[PDB]
Amino acid sequence: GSVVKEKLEKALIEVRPYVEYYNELKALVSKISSSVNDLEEAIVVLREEEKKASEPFKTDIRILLDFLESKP
Repeated sequence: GSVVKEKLEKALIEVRPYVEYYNELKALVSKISSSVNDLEEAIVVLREEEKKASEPFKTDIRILLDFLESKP
């Protein structure tokens, strides 16, 4: 796996009380971190995952996604 996976594992825990379908995000992030080489590659992929998703799984993805980007 990539060093991307670690930053993604940190993100999982922090947004965990906010995100519904944490298990689903957990399977998605387990997939993408083995596919993407950069954290920026994980971000843009999750910007598609959001579009492909529907609420509240679209709310799940955006919370972790943004948190990676570190947008205030």
